[PDB]
Amino acid sequence: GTHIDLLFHPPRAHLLTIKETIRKMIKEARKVIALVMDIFTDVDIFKEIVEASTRGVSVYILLDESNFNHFLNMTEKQGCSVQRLRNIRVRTVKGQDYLSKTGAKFHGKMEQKFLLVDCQKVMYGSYSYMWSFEKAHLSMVQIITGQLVESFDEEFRTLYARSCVPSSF
Amino acid sequence: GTHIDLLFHPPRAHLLTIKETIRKMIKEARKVIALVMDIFTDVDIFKEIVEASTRGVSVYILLDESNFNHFLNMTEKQGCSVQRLRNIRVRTVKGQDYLSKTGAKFHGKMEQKFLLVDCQKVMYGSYSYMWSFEKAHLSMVQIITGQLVESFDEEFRTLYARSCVPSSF
Ligand SMILES: CCOC(=O)c1cn[nH]c1
Ligand SMILES: CCOC(=O)c1cn[nH]c1
Repeated sequence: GTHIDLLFHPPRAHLLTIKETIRKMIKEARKVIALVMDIFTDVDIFKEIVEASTRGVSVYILLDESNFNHFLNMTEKQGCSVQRLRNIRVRTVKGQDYLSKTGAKFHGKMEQKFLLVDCQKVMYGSYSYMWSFEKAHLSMVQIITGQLVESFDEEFRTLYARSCVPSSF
Repeated sequence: GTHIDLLFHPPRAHLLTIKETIRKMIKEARKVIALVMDIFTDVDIFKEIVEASTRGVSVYILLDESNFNHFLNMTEKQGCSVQRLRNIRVRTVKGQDYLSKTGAKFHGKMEQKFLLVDCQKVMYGSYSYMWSFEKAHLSMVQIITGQLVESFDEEFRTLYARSCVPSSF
């Protein structure tokens, strides 16, 4: 009982771009937005998220730990101290711990990208929220409704349990 | 009429790893394997593909253009001249053309990855065929059967039309 549509960038036969469909999904949020993302520097999508939070929507954002400073650098340039917005919680996720042949311990990355709105609709795919995905790259997403959404909801809760408050904060 | 299962790396509550499930799909192929991948340096998955082609399976591989020589280097260090395997065709795909800040002409990346076998089963997700995805990163894939598979078959044809013979050849 799952329906899935595809969208591409650059766009193919469909009316809206991937970025226009992201904005739509955020503006249609009534209760909760859950986002997992590797790099987030797109100002227009950030402005939609902040506008949702001001109307009372709870916003939970999980960013790859190694790329977090790109997000922070964006929010400060826009004159926003994001840590002051009580309806938004931003936390970081690490990849696996591993040991290099020089013996230093490192961690890798969270390679996972999805937007989950009101525990009811998902956009999943290879599009990251940065300028290079508008101008440079080819990407694709699924728009998902029905039973599969429940599995994205479980996985979000599992990453949220693992996630940490960012060290800058 | 689409069925979907999720798998994770590191693994969760499923018996097989992502890499074991990829090997299974390739071993189960009877007629054709279609792969789109950004970076391909895993020697064990390469060996399964070559074995399939020796069985008479037709193999079509689409690789991101910028990363192609990492693939070719791996096949050469394995003692294989991949150019001579008639049942495999390897071609490259480029992202969009664009102008940088300084006015230089560059192209972006194909950010797409999926495995399509016998026009009937797809593995789609964030796992790339390289060492870092086994040891360092968190990733996820979907295993897809039913009507949505037709949409992946159409997109593979469209990307195969766009694709080029690699410049390195
Ligand atoms: C972190 C609190 O939020 C959740 O766990 C969530 C949000 N939507 N579905 C699950
Ligand atoms: C001739 C290139 O191969 C395809 O178009 C294909 C393979 N499986 N589905 C479509």
